[PDB]
Amino acid sequence: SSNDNIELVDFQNIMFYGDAEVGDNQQPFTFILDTGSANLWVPSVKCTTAGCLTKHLYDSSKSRTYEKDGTKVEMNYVSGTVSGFFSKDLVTVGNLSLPYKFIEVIDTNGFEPTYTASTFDGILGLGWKDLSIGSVDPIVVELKNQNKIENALFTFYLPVHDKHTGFLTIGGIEERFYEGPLTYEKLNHDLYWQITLDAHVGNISLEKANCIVDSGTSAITVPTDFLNKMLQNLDVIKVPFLPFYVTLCNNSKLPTFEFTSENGKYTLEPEYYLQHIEDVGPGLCMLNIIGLDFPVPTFILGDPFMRKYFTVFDYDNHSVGIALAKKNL
Ligand SMILES: Cc1cccc(C)c1OCC(=O)N[C@@H](Cc1ccccc1)[C@@H](O)C[C@H](CC(C)C)NC(=O)c1ccc(N)cc1
Repeated sequence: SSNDNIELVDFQNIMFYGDAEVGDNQQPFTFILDTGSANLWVPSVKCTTAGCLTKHLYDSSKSRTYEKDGTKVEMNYVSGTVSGFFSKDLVTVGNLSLPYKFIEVIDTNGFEPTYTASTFDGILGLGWKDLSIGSVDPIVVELKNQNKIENALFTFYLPVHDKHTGFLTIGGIEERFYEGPLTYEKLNHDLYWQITLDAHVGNISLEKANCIVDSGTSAITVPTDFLNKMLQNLDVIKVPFLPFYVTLCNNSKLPTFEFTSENGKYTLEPEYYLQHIEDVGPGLCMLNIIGLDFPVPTFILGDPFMRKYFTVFDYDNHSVGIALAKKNL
């Protein structure tokens, strides 16, 4: 066995976070563990924007293993931008440490008011090297190269609000987390943890849709066209301007998403994508789904999918393994 287990903390089934440390003195930070990006960044002690106010800040002068870099970086997410410079220091994830190149952030104006209203300190990417700024080798690939872990893979057992905690597990697959078979789907590219699946909901079908398995997206994203076709007559209301689709929690017309390959069929019933339950007035629910268009039809299988399905991210075999997550630990 062995394996490096990092506990995940849930925030109302919307978000979940995990802790890691930087510096030979292991200064603590709370992170978004993101399979959809490939850089680690923590706010520096030299950051004075309002966002930086409530955060755990990184002080390089307090760490002997720190190595100066200074190369300026502007980190642009779809969610916002943070800027700073590269630095090298010891990074500690679970019970493992390694020297690592990260971004020391000094300006978060372009990420406010989001950052100001966040509990996390930084973001820790878990994608492929080519998805990174600075050509940074993935943390997991490094640990493997350094013989600290059994395999160059990590798995996500997402926490379920109310029922249980989760775990980011580095180095090997633990059966304690799933039931039934674990089916692998080959990555179509070494960038995002993206695989090809046929997407189906009700009548609509999108053959060989690119699907990004993203721990960092808190919703299921659907191409707008496909989304337009499925909402016809469903008793699902869109609040204009805003990305909210609301519906009665008991709307019997709600469809099950179906993602299929010749290896497995993964579904997402209404109970997995309806947020709310006993809300404003009667039983209004919002769908944790939004429309989003990429150059080629893409689905982002974000947290709602991962909460149902245990996922394995395998660098050695360039694939994503999917299994039904055990309901409770
Ligand atoms: C939270 C949330 C809710 C609904 C929908 C979405 C999309 C979402 O997520 C918002 C978000 O920005 N998510 C990212 C992680 C994140 C989460 C919260 C706050 C900031 C970032 C990350 O998971 C996903 C994106 C790419 C996909 C949209 C294709 N990454 C980059 O932008 C990126 C940047 C630089 C790179 N070199 C590589 C990638």
